[PDB]
Amino acid sequence: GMTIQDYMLETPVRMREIISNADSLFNEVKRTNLKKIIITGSGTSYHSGVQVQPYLQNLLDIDVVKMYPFMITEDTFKFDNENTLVVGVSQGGSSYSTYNAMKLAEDKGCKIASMAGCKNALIDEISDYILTVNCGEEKSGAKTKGYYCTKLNLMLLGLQIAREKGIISSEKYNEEINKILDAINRFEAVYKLSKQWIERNKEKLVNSKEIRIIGHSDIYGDTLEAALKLLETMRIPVTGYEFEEFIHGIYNAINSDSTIFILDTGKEPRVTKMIDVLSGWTENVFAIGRDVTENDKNLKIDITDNPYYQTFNFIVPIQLICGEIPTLRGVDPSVPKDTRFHMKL
Amino acid sequence: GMTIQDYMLETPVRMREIISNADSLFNEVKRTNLKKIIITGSGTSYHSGVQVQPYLQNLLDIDVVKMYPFMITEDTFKFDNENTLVVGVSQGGSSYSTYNAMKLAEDKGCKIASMAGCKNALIDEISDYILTVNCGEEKSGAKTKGYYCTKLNLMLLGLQIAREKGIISSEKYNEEINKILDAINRFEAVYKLSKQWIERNKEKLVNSKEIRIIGHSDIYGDTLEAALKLLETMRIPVTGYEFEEFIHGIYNAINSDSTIFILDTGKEPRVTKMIDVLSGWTENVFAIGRDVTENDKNLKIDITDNPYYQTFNFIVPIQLICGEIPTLRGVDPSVPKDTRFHMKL
Amino acid sequence: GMTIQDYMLETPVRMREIISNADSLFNEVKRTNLKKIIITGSGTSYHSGVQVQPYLQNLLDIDVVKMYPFMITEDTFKFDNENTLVVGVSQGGSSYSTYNAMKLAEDKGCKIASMAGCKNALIDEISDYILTVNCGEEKSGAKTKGYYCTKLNLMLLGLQIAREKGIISSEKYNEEINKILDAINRFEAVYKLSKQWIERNKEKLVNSKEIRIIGHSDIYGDTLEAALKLLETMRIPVTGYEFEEFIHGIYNAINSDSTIFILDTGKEPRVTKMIDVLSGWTENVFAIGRDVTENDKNLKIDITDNPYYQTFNFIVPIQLICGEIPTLRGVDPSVPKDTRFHMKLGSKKLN
Amino acid sequence: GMTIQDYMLETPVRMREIISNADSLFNEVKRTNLKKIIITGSGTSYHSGVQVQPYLQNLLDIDVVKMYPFMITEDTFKFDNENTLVVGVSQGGSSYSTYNAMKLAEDKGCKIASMAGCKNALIDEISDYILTVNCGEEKSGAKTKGYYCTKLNLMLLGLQIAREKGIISSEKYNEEINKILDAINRFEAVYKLSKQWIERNKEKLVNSKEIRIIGHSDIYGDTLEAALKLLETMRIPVTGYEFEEFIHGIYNAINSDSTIFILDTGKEPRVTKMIDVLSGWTENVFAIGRDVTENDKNLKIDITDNPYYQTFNFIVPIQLICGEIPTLRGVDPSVPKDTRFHMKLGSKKLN
Repeated sequence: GMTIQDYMLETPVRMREIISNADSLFNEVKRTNLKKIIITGSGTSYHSGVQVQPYLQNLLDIDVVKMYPFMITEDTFKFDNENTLVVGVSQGGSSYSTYNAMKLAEDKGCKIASMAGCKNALIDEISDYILTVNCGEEKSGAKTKGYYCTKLNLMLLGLQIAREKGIISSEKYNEEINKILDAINRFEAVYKLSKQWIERNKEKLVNSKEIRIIGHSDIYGDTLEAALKLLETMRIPVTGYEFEEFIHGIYNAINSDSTIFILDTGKEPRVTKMIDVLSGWTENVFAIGRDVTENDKNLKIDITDNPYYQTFNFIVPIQLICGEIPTLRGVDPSVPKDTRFHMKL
Repeated sequence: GMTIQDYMLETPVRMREIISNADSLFNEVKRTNLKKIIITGSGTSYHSGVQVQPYLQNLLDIDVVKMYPFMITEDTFKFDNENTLVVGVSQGGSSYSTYNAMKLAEDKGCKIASMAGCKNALIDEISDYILTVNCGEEKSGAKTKGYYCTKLNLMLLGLQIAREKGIISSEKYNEEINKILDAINRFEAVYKLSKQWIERNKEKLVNSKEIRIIGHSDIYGDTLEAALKLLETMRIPVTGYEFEEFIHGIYNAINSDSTIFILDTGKEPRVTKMIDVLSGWTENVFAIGRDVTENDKNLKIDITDNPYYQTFNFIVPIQLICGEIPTLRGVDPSVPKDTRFHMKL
Repeated sequence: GMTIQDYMLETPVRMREIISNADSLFNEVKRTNLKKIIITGSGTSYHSGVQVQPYLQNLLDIDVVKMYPFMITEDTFKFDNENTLVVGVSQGGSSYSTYNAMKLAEDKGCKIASMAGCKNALIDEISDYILTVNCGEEKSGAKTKGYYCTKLNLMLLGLQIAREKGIISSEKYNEEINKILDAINRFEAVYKLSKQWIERNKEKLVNSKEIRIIGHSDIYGDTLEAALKLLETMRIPVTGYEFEEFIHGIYNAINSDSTIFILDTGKEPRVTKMIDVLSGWTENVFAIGRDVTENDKNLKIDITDNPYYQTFNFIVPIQLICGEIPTLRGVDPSVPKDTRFHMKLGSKKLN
Repeated sequence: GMTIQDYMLETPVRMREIISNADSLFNEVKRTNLKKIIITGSGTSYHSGVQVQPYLQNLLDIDVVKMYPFMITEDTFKFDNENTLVVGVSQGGSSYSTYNAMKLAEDKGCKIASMAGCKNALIDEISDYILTVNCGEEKSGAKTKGYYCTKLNLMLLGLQIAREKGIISSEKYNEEINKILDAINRFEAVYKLSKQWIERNKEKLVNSKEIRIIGHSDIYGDTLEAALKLLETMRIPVTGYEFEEFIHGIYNAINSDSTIFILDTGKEPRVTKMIDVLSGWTENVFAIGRDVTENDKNLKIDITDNPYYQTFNFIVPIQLICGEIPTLRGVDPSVPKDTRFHMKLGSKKLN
């Protein structure tokens, strides 16, 4: 069967085709009168909204919010709703959580868009703008390709609107696309170095008992996604945290059996002190970034320095762990623990 | 020294005095011209905003949002900011994360309020409205009292504004205060039943290896807080989840060593099926609520049925676990792992 | 069968209830016109007045004085006493001494208030304001809970008057309630440390022959109360003294069989020298406080710096001694020596 | 020293590169005026045309035909051929047969395009459009990568023309690229399952005496290519047949020493009966497809239902046999029998 690795390796070409299809895909939605955007989805789809919302709030002149579908209630839609676009994100396209939140928004007068990873998605039937993430089929439970492609599609929605409404010129739009292409171009080199790093640290990774990931606020969504994917495939406790929030009590639970991944974006001068203190408690601290100290446990990757587009390179190493290490712990990472779990609920 | 239990047991009288002081405390802030409220704080303070924001969005006619301090950037303050009230929440009153977010809001023209648990808090120096949570000193790392008192203070801010602006009449304000008092009045009975339940399940609780808490969206903030406090005191992996989000992949990591607390608010008809499926994988599933099946592992507590004010009773059992069980696992739950951790960072 | 320890442990719950009921209980009395307050009662009731009078004198704008009932006479009321409130304090509510003093006060035109620990108290009969101390029943001859709840009740009276009359703002009232709550919340922690200290010093305490307690003026009433409760339960000579007064001759009677408890509030720089001099005469010196030296005999407890609210914690250790040590000396400390002593003497004439 | 397997495994990366470079590569040719397309080449190049011609005929509005170079003559161009594009296909880029056919076409006024697997190909010399198949060098006599990348290149030509001329929308172009990408992404998974199937059937495969492949018409070009590559590497008789044509007399030559590979696309309801009849004559029947019966001899691979894009997966197993089994039969399958065969015969006259 197709593997997580297969899907990661085709991600660059899918992203380039998505960029090429953007003028056609967003030609209608860019022309709407918008005063607010709400991005909503469950699990990995929620993470794409968490990750890209800061970029969009920086780019656009309207409020851009992300919300779990459970947070969407009638109280979310008290004000003007005619100029609110609700973007429902679901790669499989049939999550009832997301469908239900979109249906409530529709009943309240909102404009509705869908971002599913297939044509004829369930969520498309209640959508005004079918903004398909054209990443192709991904028949693995641990989606990787789809995550990257969905974040990209959300950014292109922003750029397309920004250019149409005059926020950015045609040239600035092109400059940003070029920066995105620069990030995509680094994917395979990051993948290769990650594979080598995983091999060097194979024994400790295979013995992982519980994992925590510490990231910068600029990659908070990716930090949550890395955690969820490790949880689903390693099948042990895994949680993602922003650096400052980790300082607020999480250190209390660290012991010699703890594994910690530090996603170092270079914006936090206390990272070295954190690595030291944690290394005093566990031997399983691994740092990932452009300027980490080179030693066996660390992965030095030349990630684009743009704080937004680094999202297209940073968690590749963690996603490769999900594809490689579970197979050494008696698990096929693309098949869930219980295929009938959803049917049972 | 003072214990978590000591602080929980005085929570009712502190809440009643807070209610009594509200007309005086909120007399100035209720008179401001407000178009938006942002509640921000770290860790437990963030959880009070997560928990109460739905109540406030239901009550008021303006947008009410909660945000981690790391999410607050210059892009948060693009629009009109003169009518935006930023409420910085910090029980100790000196968290730099929260102070920094408030300072950025102040520099951008926002109205600033503080909700600290002491007079002369660091955050009060940059505040226009010092809205002290008058809960008294709490010299434990695992705050309980302060959490309840802060959520209460946030609700009273809402009621005080609502009444002044004509959203609710004087009588409706009184009706809501009465409902809050009804919730406070149930605290000791919930505490007593919780203590008995903990004693009955002592062996399994003491042997906890990793815990997950599953809650309803109406108690999502409390679900996160229960998780953080167990983490800090039990010193093992602990994560809180909303029910629907748990269905999106978290079940994959459940095994025979997993402990699961289900906070059953009675609004989810699939809870019984969830308990069954999980019970098939682990013997450590404990359900808490008004109508749970009575058996040794479950705690049936007559929580107020109001979906907002249930916040004053629901997690008492979990907070009592934090006070009692760590002492059987070689830990003083009021003292952190490393008293010098913050000084080291 | 409730013990002294049971009643001590109940005290924080009752105190919090009293605080929550204060707006109701004091709603009428706070509205009266007052130019003087006299607090009067016998024994432990007297001590509650001794202890809280300073707080009240500091808080209010009218003279607040405390007096033994035998001191109350027609000469106490020579000029206009229409604005004088006599607060009679009696936990059982039927002390004739106290009843008689109140009765004379009202004859001279004073307003009368009662603070009994039961409903339908004899003293309520002649009272304009029934300011019941709602601490519940206390079937112990050695009252503890009732002492704390009566001191609290007196403080609340002050606070309620102060707010009504404008001496303090509503927020200042709230702040003071919260400080009192901060003292009440330390009670259990102090009790636990007290129990460990007693166990560590068990032998010397069981062997007690005669005791003296030396306190700071801020806790003079509590010093007198601690001494009376030890006397009643240990059944040996026990006397309490303020620090300065002890210097005025009491040292002459100290010998190697003397036991001394020093309640060190941290405001007296001569305490170290006092301890050193006395420790040269007796091995039975026990210091209690926030910053006491490391010695098995000393009890380090972290009590508020507030000179008034420390009253809710300081003597907990001594009351615990009253509950625990007499049981090792052939006494049930909750039962007096002679249950018919008052009957044998007879009562004084009820006016 | 790159093997057939190395070149097969490189194929998805090269195909994705070609797809991303399509807008650049086909930008000029898509703009020409075309009324007919003739695709011509020898051997594997011929097969690429046989395989993709149906797709192209379905996609475009002009006749698309494929022809062996020997079939191209002056009679091929009797009327106005200004709008006829001859696409010469040659991976090495120097087949005289192909070069000569292109040369005559242009003499009659046709537009000329080349599809060589190297830069500066002999055939590029007379080409108006150098539509290089950018698959990289393939130093194997048994080409695999180049076959897949040439078929893709031909499909892209079609898609690029179709979009430019308005037959398909921009989104429809994008959708078709994504379907092709969906086939390309299954290549590795199919390779892995193929390798296991070969290992399981190793003995029968090593003992192969003569082989016939039976395919559906949708994969007729791939059936012919599979047969030629087995012939070149296994060095025994090998012939490929469409299903219906096999029924027209080929069954007469089947005996117990015959090996038969059935490429089952799921569109032929008689396949089960075919397998049953043939399995009665030989134990060497191997069926390959999405819904094949459970037998060690069968290879179940989940290939798209799309009759055109399945071409990127179906013959992977057969090419893998070409790389692996000849090594167990004394042959390096990447080196021909006689490296100087073409030299010994000589070339035909280059026009």
